[PDB]
Amino acid sequence: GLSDGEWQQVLNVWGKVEADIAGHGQEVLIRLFTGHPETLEKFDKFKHLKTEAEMKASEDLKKHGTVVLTALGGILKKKGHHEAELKPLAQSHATKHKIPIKYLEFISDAIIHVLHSKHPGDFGADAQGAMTKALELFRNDIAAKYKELGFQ
Ligand code: HEM
Repeated sequence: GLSDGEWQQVLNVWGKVEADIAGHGQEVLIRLFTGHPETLEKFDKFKHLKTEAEMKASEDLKKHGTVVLTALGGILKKKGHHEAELKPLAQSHATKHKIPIKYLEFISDAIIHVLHSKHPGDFGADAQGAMTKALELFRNDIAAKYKELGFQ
């Protein structure tokens, strides 16, 4: 649950992402894969990437970063009223991709890391607080759907 002022902060931060969605999406995925290499194994189309240089050179990885962040942005713009948008993603991630909730924690922290890395000094303490709460709400509503499905 976020206040109006917190949502305003989230959507202000998101304007930074929308100015370069592919570059942000690329770096989020690279941070996830390099920090948590077990996550790479869930992607049949990226498991061939052995080095970060290959990850950086991959145009398909940048494309997928755009898909991921476009979906997240659509959810965030709903300010918590995201049941219709979140349900298919919870279902596909539990039943088809088999993504444990832990990996959604990993990517949430990776988003925070990338924002500080690309906007040092321009991602303030209030903005970090509000973005963190928004990603927690996203993860928590996914977790509720995971429990319904019995997925661990
Ligand atoms: C911010 C969180 C995330 C968002 C919004 C997101 C969004 C999406 C979207 C929109 C798709 C394509 C449609 C679909 O299959 O439902 C996708 C595919 C996928 N997601 Fe996620 N995702 C997230 C986190 C993750 C994480 C943490 C993992 C794994 C560590 C992951 C693994 C996958 C895989 C395996 C695919 C299929 C890729 C394919 O072969 O083309 N997702 N995701």
